[PDB]
Amino acid sequence: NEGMNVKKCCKGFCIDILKKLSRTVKFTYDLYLVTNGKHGKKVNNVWNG
Repeated sequence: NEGMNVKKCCKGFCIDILKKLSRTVKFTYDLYLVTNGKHGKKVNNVWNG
């Protein structure tokens, strides 16, 4: 279970909201992609996703 760091493009309503937030707060942003899960649930008292 070893991958890489391939660079892609993420677009959508959430991306537009994040861009507006960055423009208003005037601070930059670095965004990742979740690989462990989709949303995350408490399993073995450990949060994932």
